[PDB]
Amino acid sequence: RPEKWVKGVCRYCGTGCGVLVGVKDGKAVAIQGNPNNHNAGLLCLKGSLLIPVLNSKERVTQPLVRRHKGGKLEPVSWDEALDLMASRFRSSIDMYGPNSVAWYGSGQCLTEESYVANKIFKGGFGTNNVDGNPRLCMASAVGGYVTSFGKDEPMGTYADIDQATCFFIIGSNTSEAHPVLFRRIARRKQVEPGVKIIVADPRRTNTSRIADMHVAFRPGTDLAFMHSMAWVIINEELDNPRFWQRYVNFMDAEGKPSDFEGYKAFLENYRPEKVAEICRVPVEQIYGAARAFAESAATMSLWCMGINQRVQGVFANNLIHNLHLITGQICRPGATSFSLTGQPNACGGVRDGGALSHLLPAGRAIPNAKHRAEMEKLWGLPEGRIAPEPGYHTVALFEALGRGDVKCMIICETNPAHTLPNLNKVHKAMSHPESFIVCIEAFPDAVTLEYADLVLPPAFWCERDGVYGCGERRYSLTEKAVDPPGQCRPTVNTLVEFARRAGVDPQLVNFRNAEDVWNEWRMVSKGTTYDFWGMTRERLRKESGLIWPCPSEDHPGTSLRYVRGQDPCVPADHPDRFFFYGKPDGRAVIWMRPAKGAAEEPDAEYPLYLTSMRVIDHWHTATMTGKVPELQKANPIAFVEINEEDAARTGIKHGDSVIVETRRDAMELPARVSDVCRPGLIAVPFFDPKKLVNKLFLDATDPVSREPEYKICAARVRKA
Ligand SMILES: Nc1nc2c(c(=O)[nH]1)N[C@H]1C(S)=C(S)[C@@H](COP(=O)(O)OP(=O)(O)OC[C@H]3O[C@@H](n4cnc5c(=O)[nH]c(N)nc54)[C@H](O)[C@@H]3O)O[C@H]1N2
Ligand SMILES: Nc1nc2c(c(=O)[nH]1)N[C@H]1C(S)=C(S)[C@@H](COP(=O)(O)OP(=O)(O)OC[C@H]3O[C@@H](n4cnc5c(=O)[nH]c(N)nc54)[C@H](O)[C@@H]3O)O[C@H]1N2
Ligand code: SF4
Ligand SMILES: [Mo]
Repeated sequence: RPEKWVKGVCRYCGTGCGVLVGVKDGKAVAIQGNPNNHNAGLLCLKGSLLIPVLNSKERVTQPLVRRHKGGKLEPVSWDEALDLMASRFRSSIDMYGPNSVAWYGSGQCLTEESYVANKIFKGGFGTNNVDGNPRLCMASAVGGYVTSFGKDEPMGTYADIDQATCFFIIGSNTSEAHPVLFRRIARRKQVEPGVKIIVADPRRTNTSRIADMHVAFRPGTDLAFMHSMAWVIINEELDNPRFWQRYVNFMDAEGKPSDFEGYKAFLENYRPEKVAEICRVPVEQIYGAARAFAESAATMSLWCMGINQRVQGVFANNLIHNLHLITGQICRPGATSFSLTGQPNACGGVRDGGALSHLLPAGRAIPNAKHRAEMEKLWGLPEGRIAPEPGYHTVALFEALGRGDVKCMIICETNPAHTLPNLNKVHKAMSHPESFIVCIEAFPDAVTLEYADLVLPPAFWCERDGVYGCGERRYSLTEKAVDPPGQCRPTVNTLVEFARRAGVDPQLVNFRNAEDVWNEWRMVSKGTTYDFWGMTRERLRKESGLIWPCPSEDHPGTSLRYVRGQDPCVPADHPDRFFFYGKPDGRAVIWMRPAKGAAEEPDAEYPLYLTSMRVIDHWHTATMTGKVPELQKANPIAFVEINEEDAARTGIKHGDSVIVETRRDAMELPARVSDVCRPGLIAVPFFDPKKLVNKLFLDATDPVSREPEYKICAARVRKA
């Protein structure tokens, strides 16, 4: 049994379960749920089996160098490693200017690592080449929220699940991707059997088995589906005029102001009978979906990659918001429009802290001259040091690296050789013989390390302290539970030593530890609509998370954003009960987004939709969950899901080896034949480093958020 229990957060999903880590003689021996965090002491199996990961010996414990392109990683000292790193970076800026260097990070870094990296790069080096994996994930949700509400992140919280009466769950396999969360939704329907659940997803997954209605639409036709719901809502007088006349503005197909009648006329392009043919669904599912959504006392939408990993991701996020805006199912307990975040710290670390190429900390933006002044002042910089132009977004970043525009790059806590789309093209880029790539990486089996020129050994997870901000705006702290192995070091300290050594002004990285950097970041937030000044380390050790806005030490935090008398940002004497203060007139915005499709659509030559998905037993590239023997008893290897009736008609039997082929590559997989995939669709997981499916996917990006469309491309299938 454990001697003591150290409070933290699950290293996995954006559910952000609180965790308590039992240790004895400086060794983690047991894990349980934080009874006081939102998850109430529960953890899925992945969480429950984190100790063998934490305890694994197959770990990167010394710095390593690759002397030459295509050589072996050999041991180097931290001292030699650091000097190398700083000299290359500095020399590169010296020769070619700061846009020759870049940071590529992740919503798995602690908020403090991403904050310090973001600062070193944007303020130290003078480049906005800071990006990271949430570009590939949540950037559509950010676009959707900013264009609809004028501020990022949901206005609701997980606690809204306990109070919803209808759940519209689209582009989300909640059961496999947010298991504790899916249980809270399951529990809700079980408490109140009257609750309706609508699961919209081209696949039929476990998630749908608690659903009253499963809408298995044709990939890429969900926009049309959601306009059509709106048509049914307005047509049957189920909308909420008192809400929308006061709190909403309308924008037409061209983004010019419009009105309710324009909305009405625009929708006439999206009648149920027409849209049912397009979506390939019975028409009664549209009426069904729209009525459930609108007649329910409280409606909550939840969505994830099926909506965001899409050239039309921003628009699809807008369409989900339109449903809530036209009904006023929002700013109310149980009624809210709630984007699910995948990673544990995409929200806290990358979106809120602004660690993307076009962003600045705490809701500020690169193009915005006043915002840069705000930051030069806060970071004590000279005037005009923050570059006025966005850096490379992710796909354009690795394209930059391929042309040699970006010469030096740090990849931190991500596996881009495994997880970027269009891998053959990326791999060529990562092989630029004149590039210098530094991987900060814990597990030696990450495929990306095959490209590293230098590899640094980080402290993993609760081998050091730091903050995670999950999908519901909870900031939760993880304390230090064990010493890291070998020569592993907290990345926070690594970054500082890196910046001092590369000539960055040391006023800029004046941090001994994560506590220091958290205190400055509290300051940078103060008086913005993200203010978490009230979240001192003292409170975060005592509490199992606080939810922002949280502007002072006696503030409990905020459940409902935009609501008078619940969100400190809304003036007590604001004339009305709601205030979408992210728009200049306090009104949220319904957008008339034309419904299109995928960037690569099926045709005679490639007749099938290919999609890619999450599996419950493996987390992403499986460098962690793959260390846990019991997590292989279901899914050891990649497979392709094929539809029963597509299989019948083309002679494919279950278990059979087939080639899946797209324009970009071809690859053999055992076929798992069923009704999971609707007809015309095939699906693949991406956990297998021996089957790198991103070789198959195209690269095409939403033009506004620059998210890739991993969810749809055109494939064909053939018996091997
Ligand atoms: N076990 C496990 N859990 C995880 C993760 C993990 O790796 N493993 N990773 C975390 C992260 S970072 C993320 S981003 C989340 C992802 O969580 P999810 O987005 O919930 O999981 P996905 O399987 O990527 O996609 C969800 C569904 O979107 C569907 N979809 C495909 N095409 C379309 C379409 O045209 N429209 C719509 N509406 N839907 C479509 C797919 O069929 C898929 O079933 O999971 C998080 N949690
Ligand atoms: N085809 C397809 N591809 C996708 C998606 C999809 O739906 N389809 N989903 C996308 C989405 S939403 C996401 S979030 C991305 C995720 O893609 P990635 O972030 O590339 O996947 P992970 O396996 O989480 O990589 C995390 C890495 O961090 C390393 N690591 C763990 N702990 C530490 C630490 O303390 N320090 C350091 N330095 N490293 C550490 C792990 O060993 C691992 O190599 O994948 C994207 N890729
Ligand atoms: S649902 Fe996510 S945060 Fe909760 S224990 Fe499971 S993997 Fe971890
Ligand atoms: Mo993600």
